Amino acid sequence: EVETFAFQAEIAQLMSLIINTFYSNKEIFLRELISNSSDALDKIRYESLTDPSKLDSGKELHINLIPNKQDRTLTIVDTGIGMTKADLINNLGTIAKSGTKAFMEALQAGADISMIGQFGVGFYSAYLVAEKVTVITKHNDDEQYAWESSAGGSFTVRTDTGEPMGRGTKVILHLKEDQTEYLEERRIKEIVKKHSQFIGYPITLFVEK
Ligand SMILES: Cc1noc(-c2ccccc2)c1CO
Repeated sequence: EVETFAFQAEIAQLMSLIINTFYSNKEIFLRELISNSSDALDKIRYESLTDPSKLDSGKELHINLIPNKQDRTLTIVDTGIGMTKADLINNLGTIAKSGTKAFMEALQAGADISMIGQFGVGFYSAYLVAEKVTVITKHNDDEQYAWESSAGGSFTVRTDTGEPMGRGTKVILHLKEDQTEYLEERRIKEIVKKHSQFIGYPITLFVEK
């Protein structure tokens, strides 16, 4: 059973701007998602300092980068706090609405897309390189859910029946046909070494066989 929701008008405009604006420095998407993963690991680690049982779903705190040339997907996995159903449908957008509005005003005030993280909506930079994004997420207080959007103004949410994650978030980028350089090992290493050198968790790049 799948539920289809419309994006809030502000987020829907930001997504259509990110897809249709010809911006060359597309590599910043990886920094934004790695930074989001780092935040999510901070929250579960902090919660566990007063409640060690919060880690029963998984003690490891890491970020995995998994390119797949055959599927043309780049997957960013983290074992962070994860996201609830309410997060995917309401709470993340409600927190963002002000940053999304402010980000559009800044884009006319001399700012470029690369400052998207300063407004808390960096996740949507995924659509610089991806035609479709799938998010698998698992929060200690909720079930495993699958979020998906190809932009176009709507997204879907469903209960995920696949491989249980335990805890964390998996972002699956279905890359555009002209953005396959981000499936290359030496390219990913360059972006990590240039944009995410100071992340307080291990970032493991999975090499394809
Ligand atoms: C802000 C914001 N608004 O929505 C999200 C989000 C992230 C993952 C899946 C679905 C929505 C964010 C995170 O930056």
